[PDB]
Amino acid sequence: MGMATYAVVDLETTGNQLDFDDIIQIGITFVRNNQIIDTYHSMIRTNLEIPPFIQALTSIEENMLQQAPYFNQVAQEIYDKIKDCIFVAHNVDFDLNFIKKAFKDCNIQYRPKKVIDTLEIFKIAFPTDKSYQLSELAEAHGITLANAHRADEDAATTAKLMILAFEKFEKLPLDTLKQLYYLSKQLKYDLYDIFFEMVRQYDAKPLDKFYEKFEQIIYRKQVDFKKPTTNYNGSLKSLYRKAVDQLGLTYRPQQLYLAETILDQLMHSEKAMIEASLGSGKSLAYLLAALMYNIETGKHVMISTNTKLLQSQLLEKDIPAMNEALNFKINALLIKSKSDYISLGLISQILKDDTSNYEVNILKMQLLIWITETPSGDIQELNLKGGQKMYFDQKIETYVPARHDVHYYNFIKRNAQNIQIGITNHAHLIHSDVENSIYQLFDDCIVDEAHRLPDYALNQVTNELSYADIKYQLGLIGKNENEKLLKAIDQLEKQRILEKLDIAPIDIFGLKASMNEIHELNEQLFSTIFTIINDSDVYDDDIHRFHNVFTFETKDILKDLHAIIDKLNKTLEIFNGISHKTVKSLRKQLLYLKDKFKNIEQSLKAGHTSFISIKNLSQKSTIRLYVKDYAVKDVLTKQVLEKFKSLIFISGTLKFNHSFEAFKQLFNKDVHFNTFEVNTSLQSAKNTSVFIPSDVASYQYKNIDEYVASIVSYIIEYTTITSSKCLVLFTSYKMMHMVQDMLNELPEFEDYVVLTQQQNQNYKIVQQFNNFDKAILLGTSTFFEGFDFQANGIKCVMIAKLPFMNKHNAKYWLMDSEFTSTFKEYVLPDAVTRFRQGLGRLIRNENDRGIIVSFDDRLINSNYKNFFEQTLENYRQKKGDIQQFGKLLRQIQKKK
DNA sequence: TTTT
Repeated sequence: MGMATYAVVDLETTGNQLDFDDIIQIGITFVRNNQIIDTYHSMIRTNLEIPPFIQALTSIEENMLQQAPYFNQVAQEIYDKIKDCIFVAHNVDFDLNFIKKAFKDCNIQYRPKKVIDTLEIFKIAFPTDKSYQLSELAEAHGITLANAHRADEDAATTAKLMILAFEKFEKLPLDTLKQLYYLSKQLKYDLYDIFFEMVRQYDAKPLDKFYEKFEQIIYRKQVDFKKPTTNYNGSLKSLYRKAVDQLGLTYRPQQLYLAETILDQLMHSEKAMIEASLGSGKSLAYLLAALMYNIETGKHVMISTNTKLLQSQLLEKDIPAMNEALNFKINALLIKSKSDYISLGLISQILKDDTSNYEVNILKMQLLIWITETPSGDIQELNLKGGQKMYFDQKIETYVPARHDVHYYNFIKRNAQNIQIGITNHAHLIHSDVENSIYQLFDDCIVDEAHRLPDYALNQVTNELSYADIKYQLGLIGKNENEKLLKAIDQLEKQRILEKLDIAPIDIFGLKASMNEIHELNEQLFSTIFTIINDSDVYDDDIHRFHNVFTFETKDILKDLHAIIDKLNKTLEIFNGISHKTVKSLRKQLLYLKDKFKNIEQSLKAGHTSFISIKNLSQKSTIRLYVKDYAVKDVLTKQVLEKFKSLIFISGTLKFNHSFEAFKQLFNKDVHFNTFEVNTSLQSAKNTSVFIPSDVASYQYKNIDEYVASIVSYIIEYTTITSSKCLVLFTSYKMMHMVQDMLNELPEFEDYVVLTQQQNQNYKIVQQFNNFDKAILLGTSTFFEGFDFQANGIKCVMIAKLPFMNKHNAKYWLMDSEFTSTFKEYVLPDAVTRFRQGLGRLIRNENDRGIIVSFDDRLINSNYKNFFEQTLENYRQKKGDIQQFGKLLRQIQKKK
């Protein structure tokens, strides 16, 4: 057989409708022996108008197609070249179907014997990649993607990657065989044939990257860490000086003060709470103190972070920059929970047969290539999503490790002494000891943005019962004698009857009827909850994503739970006194469902706080039932305060009144802390200004109309006087939408793109400075923290209403029983921290200046005002009519 | 002494 030729094809069309759209460009790259041997390209002339969206996507104008030929002519020529070449494409259904139609209209029948989809190939070959879009993948692996949206590179770069895959597929022999068998169940795509060919023409050699292989899995032995550190033979003041000298920054004394305070607390066994508003310079101080602890006969130091942008900044930039200055690199690693790391239990996953799940099968193949390249084993390296994510999570939860299975989490424990600088996330920090046992070898930690630590605790303090999870679990068992597990049981009984296996009678009939009954019992449970939702008071969430019911009776819910648990138990009894693997599996799964119900039942019987969530008020299939199984003060103490010898709470906002007693009350044992305040406020306090309008009415949910009208009046005045950016932080989804509607209609906001907050993927923040430097009106609800305001002009932050929480918020519902005065001990402190957070979102560089506008009158006519005007002490305040506001803006703009 |  002559070696196969690959026709890697890409098409540009007038659209995505096969019956109505024409091919306007075709590109083909021919690959043989992992080398590009030839290319074909042709613009194709159509009589259809090219929609402007397609012209913008492909850069193909109509004038370019006037000298191009119609498909008929090229059709005859093209077919000859690809009629004996394996058809390849990225998402091959598109190209293959369009080419098949265009050939058919020319009386040509194209039926490529072998079809290949690169998208499958790239998923398997490149699992760790965050995207499989061609441009991002090509830049991902150093391929010159050049101009995108072209049938040329889309045929060339795909081919180059296809090559890179085939080049990558040169691994241990038996391994290629594993993927061959797996491929048989992937799709009509005959990539199994491709792997088979490689199996025949395979060249054998051994590698040492894998010192050994686990069972029938091969793995890249994890490279351990060393201890590279040179004593600075000096104090950190000198080190800070030496560093800033090479970094070429400024010698900010307050930044150094922070590093010294952190190091002092770390050197001793002292717990402390530091409040720092350093202008984006905390990262260096933190690491400097850690590596200084290191040089000073110090040990491993941990650092949790509320977001991950800071994590990367210090991990992918600051540490490298310090490496050259220090002349050595202190090994640093992103510490995660045990579940995050992968075990070699993949062999169990390999054994399981799931032909139906095209994804689960691809997951097996992806994991095989991944375990050969991953250096950490973090299961999150792969973008686990959809059924793949659901399956893996279930497997990782039901996994019973044994026989000295190698877990990549143990790597962290072995190199813990060498990693004296380790980073984590607040979410991981609060995880259970059984999942965070590495902390036993990490007794010093510095928490950043610890004001958010209570919020994370609230998320990891509840358990849930979702219709989807029960549906998936029930499906795993099966409904008929031809469905998954139930089918396996039928075969076992058939064998006992015919093959005369030495197995006790298996009542498949009873099991099927039993599982059907369990399904109806489940429907009754969610039907009961849905009836409660309709017969009870329902409160929408702020982001208007879900609707929650808090006050309800759990009587009927518990009755339905009891019945389903009992039926599940009876079903399990039928298969008691048994040992066959199939029935042992069925027993494990059934017991798993039984515990998913019995746990929630136990929590409701224990009097735990519970609430109902529903995503769509019409579909009972979106119902979730939450129960509070822990206390958040409890979690914050047992899992953080009592787990570290030297805790150090660092956050810009940590004090209500003028003490930290409010942040400290979130802990149980009254433990002595050290309070420090590095203000670093400097010019900011004066560069900034505050305005409290006196011509705005009292905020009332009764008539939000006049309030939003006043708010849009102020946005008008500001924007007409100074053509700069503006940021409004609302508390009402309704208010945010109401103002944006008005802003869009008003003619004054033409040439002023308004941006709003979306439930997920809030990337509109970038658009603020995306050529919209003089025209932006970002309206948000809960982004008071995590925003950088960079603008070439005056900055304005408008606080529509004080950031309070309603008594019907999940947070309040799960905290009211943990505070004597929730308002004075939780909601009020929270509002102050949230309000001051937005205030800090105005000034970041003292080079430029800005204004803050606050409309809520409570700041001047409420009893708790003192708490809020405490947050504006370093600022200068002015109250008056919009005209006073106009005069103010002009003065600041004309400050020249 | 809170809110759509």
